[PDB]
Amino acid sequence: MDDKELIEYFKSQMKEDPDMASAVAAIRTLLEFLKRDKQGLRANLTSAIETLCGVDSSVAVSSGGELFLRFISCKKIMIERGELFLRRISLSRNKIADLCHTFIKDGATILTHAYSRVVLRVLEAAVAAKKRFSVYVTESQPDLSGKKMAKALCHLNVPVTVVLDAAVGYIMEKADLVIVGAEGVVENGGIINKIGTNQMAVCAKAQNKPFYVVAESFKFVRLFPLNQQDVPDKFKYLKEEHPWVDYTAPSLITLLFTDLGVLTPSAVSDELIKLYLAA
Amino acid sequence: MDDKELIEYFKSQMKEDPDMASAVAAIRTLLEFLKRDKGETIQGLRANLTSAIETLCGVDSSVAVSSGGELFLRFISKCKKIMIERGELFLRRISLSRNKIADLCHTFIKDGATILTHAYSRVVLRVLEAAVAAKKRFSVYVTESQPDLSGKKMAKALCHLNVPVTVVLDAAVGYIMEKADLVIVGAEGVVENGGIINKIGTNQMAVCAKAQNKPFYVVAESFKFVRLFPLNQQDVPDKFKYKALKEEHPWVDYTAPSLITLLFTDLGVLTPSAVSDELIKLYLAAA
Amino acid sequence: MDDKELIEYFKSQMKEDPDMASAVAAIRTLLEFLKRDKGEQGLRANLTSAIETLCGVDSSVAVSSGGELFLRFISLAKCKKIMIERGELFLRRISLSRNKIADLCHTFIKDGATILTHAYSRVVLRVLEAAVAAKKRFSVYVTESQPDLSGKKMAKALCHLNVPVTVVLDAAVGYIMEKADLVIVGAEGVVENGGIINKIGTNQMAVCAKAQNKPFYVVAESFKFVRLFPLNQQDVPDKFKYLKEEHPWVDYTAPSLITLLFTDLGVLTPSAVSDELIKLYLAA
Amino acid sequence: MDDKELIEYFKSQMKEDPDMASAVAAIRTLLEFLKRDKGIQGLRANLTSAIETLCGVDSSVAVSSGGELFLRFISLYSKCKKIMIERGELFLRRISLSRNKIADLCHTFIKDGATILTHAYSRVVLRVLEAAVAAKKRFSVYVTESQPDLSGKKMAKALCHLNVPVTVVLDAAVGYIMEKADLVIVGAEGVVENGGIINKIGTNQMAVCAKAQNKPFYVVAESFKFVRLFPLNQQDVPDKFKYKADGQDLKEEHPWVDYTAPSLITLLFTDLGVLTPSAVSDELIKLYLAA
Ligand SMILES: [Cl-]
Repeated sequence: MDDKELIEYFKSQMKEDPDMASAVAAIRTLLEFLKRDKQGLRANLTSAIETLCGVDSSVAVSSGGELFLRFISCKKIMIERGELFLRRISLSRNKIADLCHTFIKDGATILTHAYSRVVLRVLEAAVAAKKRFSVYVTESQPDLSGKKMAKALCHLNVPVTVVLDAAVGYIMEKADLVIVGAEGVVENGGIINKIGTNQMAVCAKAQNKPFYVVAESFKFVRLFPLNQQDVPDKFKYLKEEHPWVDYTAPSLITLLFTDLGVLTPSAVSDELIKLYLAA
Repeated sequence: MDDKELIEYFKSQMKEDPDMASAVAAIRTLLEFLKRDKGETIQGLRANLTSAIETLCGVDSSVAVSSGGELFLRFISKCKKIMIERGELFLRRISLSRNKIADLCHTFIKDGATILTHAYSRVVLRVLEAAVAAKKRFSVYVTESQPDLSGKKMAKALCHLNVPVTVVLDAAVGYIMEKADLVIVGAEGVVENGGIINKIGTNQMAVCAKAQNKPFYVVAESFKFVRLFPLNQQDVPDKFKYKALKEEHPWVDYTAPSLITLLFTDLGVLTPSAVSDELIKLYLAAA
Repeated sequence: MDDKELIEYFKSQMKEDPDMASAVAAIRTLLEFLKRDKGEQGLRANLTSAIETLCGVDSSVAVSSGGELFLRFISLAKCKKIMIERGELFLRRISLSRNKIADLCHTFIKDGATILTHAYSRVVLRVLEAAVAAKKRFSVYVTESQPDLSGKKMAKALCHLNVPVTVVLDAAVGYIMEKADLVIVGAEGVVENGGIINKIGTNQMAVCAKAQNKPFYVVAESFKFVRLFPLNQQDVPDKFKYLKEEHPWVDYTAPSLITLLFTDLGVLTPSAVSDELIKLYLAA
Repeated sequence: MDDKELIEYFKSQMKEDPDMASAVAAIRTLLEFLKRDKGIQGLRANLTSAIETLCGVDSSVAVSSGGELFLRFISLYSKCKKIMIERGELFLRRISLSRNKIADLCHTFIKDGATILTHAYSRVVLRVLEAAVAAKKRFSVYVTESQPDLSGKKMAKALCHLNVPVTVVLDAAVGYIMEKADLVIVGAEGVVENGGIINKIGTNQMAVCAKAQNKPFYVVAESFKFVRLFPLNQQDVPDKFKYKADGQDLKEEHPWVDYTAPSLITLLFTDLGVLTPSAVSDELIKLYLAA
């Protein structure tokens, strides 16, 4: 392969299935790349392509890519362990759905932000459990991905209501819990997500509503932010500011439903070590 | 409805369905008895004559029949009463228990895991069903469980879900333990200290799993939470046991909380030590 | 003799005399094999071990350890065929083992004790008799021991001595353990690390006795010391062990689950067996 | 030794040393009774039992829990060789260590400059606060006078004689005063299986008010006070523990103790360690089985 063929197999892998995590698409592309040819001679040939996939700022593409590489270790066994990794990361969503939909009381009113493939999967699991619940979702500027989310939920016949980003503090009082996804989960158990998440978390804590995060383990990223500035620019981009993500501290999170299990923010560091040192 | 009717009604509830739990069949019978108790009159006597029947049903040594029965009468605080509204709301909820537990627990059965269980358990059965429905691949070892051999019945039920299963002697438990990844067991009752009262042979299976670091999981409904705190076997009421050249034949033994890893309930996953807080909330439900 | 006779002789040793250990019954048929066998040389040494395996009819571990020990200590030498006199010697010595043991044990069974046992054991019966008839009052608990219910058989034997005895289900060992003072058990075989192979169910009884701090004592003859070094159930040879069903006749109990072993060689803690075993196998 | 003797020996022990836990005074006289008892083994048993209950003439849960635990730990020609007395003294030697272990564990949680609120008189809380002055910590106390025996006042002097600032307040001013406190430290007459506690009437009220203002509620108590009860409400505390203790119009209400559920308690400081209410059931099993 090469640059032309990478930014392809990848970019279209996502077209054939827009339900697929940005990260999985990429890992899928690498695994494909290893299925190319003519030792460490190739090991550098790969690293040179994750950066290439820097054609998508996603924290996940970065961290998942790193994890995929670390999992690998003539070069057959590498295309094997890599397949055993892909097959594994694509089981995360079912796991997160099983684990989390259980925390949704029947008759609950849930508040979410923007669009999340995993959250959606969680709510589907809940209807499949015969749970009756309502949903409020932010419209989420500037791409209005919350309206997208509302549409998807409407098709699963879930009563959903779209409110303005500015109305979270206002609507909070009538919600029982908050469930949002993540772009990445940092070392301290906090999360990086679509701009607006932080405010929702702050507002939920003020009224004592549990704040749940659902995200795959491959989004575990090696960063320890102390505030909004410690979040690398590459992941978020005196008259106008436009960050796509913001950071939400562990103190503002109740639990994180991950494929590694249900976790408190502080328990994340232990899991993140076991994850990166897998084998 | 009189005593004759009750015992008949209760027995035909399980009749029309062997897969029903004893406490649920018993709770439904209190609901009918309640309904068919217009002959009564004072809101007090309904609640009073209703206690008289629990005992009648007590003709089922089962622990759950007591706790389910007690919990039922509790969830219910003139001649015209809305108690029945609560009694049906109560029935409506304990009927979701077994299933909440199955989709709560199956997620924890890893692929290729070998599971060890004891005798026959309706809850454990629903759990495994959810696991094959989840497309998971596992195998099972189950004690034949003397003296009624319910383990063999359990095994056949599993065989009909196409789950690979092997029946082994109650004595082969410590032997087979090394080839199991985890242990899943049901319960006749969940005690205040997070421990459990179950079919004889459970205690030693737990001790054995403990010595090999094998996780030990209990899956049980909340109506099985009972107001007892035993320190050893002797502390278990005979009403539930049937015991302590002679012979002894206790039908149940006691498993301490130090021997249980997690309990999977309709109230969520619990560690043994957290059972006491949930039992409180559960018994003071009405408030 | 010939295969036929061999087995027929063996089976008719324990049948008319169950009192006798399989191992001992095996060397007896072996003395006769040898005796009744005339006309050789190495032929003898080979035809004799090539039929000792035949006595495998008894998947019993003792037949194997016994046969070897017996064979090893008579081979030291048709005048050389006076191995027979060593065989009578050996068979004469091993027939004192039960007794040295029942003696090394009268001290540990204290007046008023409650003993928990598993299945049937001739050596255990002996020890308790040498204790009761020896002015001691105790009561016993024994597992019925599926599948041949040999536990009930043991019970009856204990009743005949008017010792109070209660039979419980194998499933009730962890239930009855709190009311036991100690457990005494026999062994089909003592392995090189001080552990033991015994009737299925023995293992879990030891694990429970240990969690409740109850001393676990094994009572067995030195001719049961076998050359095997298992670390788990999987290491025990199938040859001794025998919708699916698994029916292992015996299981292994690691040495850390054993307090003391009483043998004709003296009372031993599990970590002493290995050295004894060798100091035993290597005897002139 | 007959009943009159027991009682006098028991009250002497308490007059001898007023800082001695009531339960400690009790097992001591049980030990003395066991030493004199000139009566077979079975006798000795119900004898050292049909007196422990006689000591029950101090309707305190502790005296009951202590005795029970003592008989348990002590229990097991043969006659005389009773190694019971030896075990007895050993048990006695360990429980007398407890109070200090609590002092050490707890004072660590008293932030310098903190205002602590207490209820009635508690010997262990007194020891905890001494362990605090010793650690060079500066704090101030607020304590309820505690009707009807006004034991809170006596607590205030003890503290005054230790030089710690202390203010006495009416039992009715706890909700009012809560505002000024940083935390609540109260003792216990008994710790029940669910982690809750039985203590001087007025305790529950303080814990409920503490929780409402998110003030940490700490309990300091020796493990011989772990009792086998699982109360669900006030009516569940046996009457022998709340009455005779220390027409139309009725003062018919003079309970000496009340119950404080596990959800109103933050931490229990024990010789067995710093435990959260849920962890109590496992320690109570270990305590009662250890033997
Ligand atoms: Cl998906």
